[PDB]
Amino acid sequence: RYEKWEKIKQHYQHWSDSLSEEGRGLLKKLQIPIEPKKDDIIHSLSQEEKELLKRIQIDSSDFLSTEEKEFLKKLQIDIRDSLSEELSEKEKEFLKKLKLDIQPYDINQRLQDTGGLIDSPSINLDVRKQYKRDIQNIDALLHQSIGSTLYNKIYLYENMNINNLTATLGADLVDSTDNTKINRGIFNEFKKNFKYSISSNYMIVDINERPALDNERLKWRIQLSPDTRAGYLENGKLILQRNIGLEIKDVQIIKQSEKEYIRIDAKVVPKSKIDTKIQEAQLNINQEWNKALGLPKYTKLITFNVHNRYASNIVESAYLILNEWKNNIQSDLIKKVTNYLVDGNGRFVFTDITLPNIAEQYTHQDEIYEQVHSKGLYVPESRSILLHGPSKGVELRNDSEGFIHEFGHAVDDYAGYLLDKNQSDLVTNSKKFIDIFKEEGSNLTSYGRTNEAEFFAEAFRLMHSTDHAERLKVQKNAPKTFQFINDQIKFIINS
Ligand SMILES: Cc1cc(S(=O)(=O)N(Cc2ccccc2)[C@H](C)C(=O)NO)ccc1F
Ligand SMILES: [Cl-]
Ligand SMILES: [Zn+2]
Repeated sequence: RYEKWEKIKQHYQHWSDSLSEEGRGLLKKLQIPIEPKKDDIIHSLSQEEKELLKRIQIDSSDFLSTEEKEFLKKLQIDIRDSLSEELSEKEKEFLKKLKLDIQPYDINQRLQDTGGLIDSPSINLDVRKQYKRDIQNIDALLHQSIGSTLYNKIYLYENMNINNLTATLGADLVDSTDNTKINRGIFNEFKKNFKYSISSNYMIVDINERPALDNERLKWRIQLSPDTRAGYLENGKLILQRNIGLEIKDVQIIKQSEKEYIRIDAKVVPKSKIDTKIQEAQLNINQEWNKALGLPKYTKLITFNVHNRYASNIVESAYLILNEWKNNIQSDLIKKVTNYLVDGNGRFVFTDITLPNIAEQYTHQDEIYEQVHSKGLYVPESRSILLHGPSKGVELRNDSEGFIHEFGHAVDDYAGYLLDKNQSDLVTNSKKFIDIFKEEGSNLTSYGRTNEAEFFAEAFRLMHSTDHAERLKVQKNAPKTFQFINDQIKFIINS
């Protein structure tokens, strides 16, 4: 277990000795991201914003993560008024702005979120530039390769949560009848299209395998290439250069300490090699689907924006998502709306970076607090559908159903466009549907209650569910909405 630390240490001996105090501080920052301090955030708030925050039901919000909710709730307690022991519209906007300022400074998370596209205007300019400087300086530190003397004499190990690659499959990976076992069925789906993988940040790996901690059932075993650059962090730990490619050599179920884990064997290869495979796939899926949809042969509609560790599945699931899409929506509705999207250079974007870092969003969303990360998104200004692979939509079974919901937004767009082409608007912004929403808006899904646009898209998704039960359910519980959507569909195919 410890017999190989010494020769890695000696290999990087000069490198470790020549490390500046600033270099060391940088590596330390990379390993331990800087959390926000409660008192710092509290003191920065005005007296009215303090009074507002302490009245807000934080757990009610839908855009705040678990982590962000807990931190804010702790602020509420520390803020002390007279009642202290010895969501609205105003409150939503406040929380959306405050969210941006309670994020820890996390270099590896910034790289993963952006997929290396660190110029993406998804964070405040000042911290965005600081990330850039740090990342550049880290790249400069990681200059010594593992070399021909050691690349095939060691394995590098990493434990990983399944939710990092796929939170959808991750919800069922563990056997529900026995948590020491892996669900063999869910295992097969995870492994099926896992052929390659990309690291856009700095992998922190060990020379000897280490016990998995909470919620880690994936145990990576990695061989580097001679050219792979790295740094020694002592204690048998390495930090690897960013932007490296990984070919998946084997995925197997293994037993350790009477618990079942998933072994992932991977070989480091040039990232350019993997990116070539992705481009050929984008070239292929576009040629295939232009023919199916009857689009011009030169149309670029489908785009792969992938940069992270489950890369091959993002590509392959695009074929599956679109097939289900074509199978559950009538062909003539699909042709009309897709052509409208294409007419505005709209895209179907499949990605494993967070959606605020997708150009088809942030180009038309300067306000960072108005930017959105989710499983799926539709942006009318760019007429694009965005689908985020790794995440898991709350109250949403799979990616295909998410996509259909997003296509509902597109249907919403085109229908409203047909009513008035130069003064274009959403059909859900018309008084007629607003009235329908005010009456039936609470009769479908919980999220459907949010606004007219989401109610429409939810009603649309459910109307095209493979479950013949759910369709009837929408007709019964939201008859006016059901009728309205069918009316728009008729309006579209006759246009
Ligand atoms: C139910 C459902 C959700 C999403 S989603 O990606 O998860 N989503 C809504 C949301 C996000 C966060 C917290 C709660 C809800 C986004 C915002 C959505 O409406 N897409 O157009 C996409 C598609 C879909 F059908
Ligand atoms: Cl093994
Ligand atoms: Zn939506």
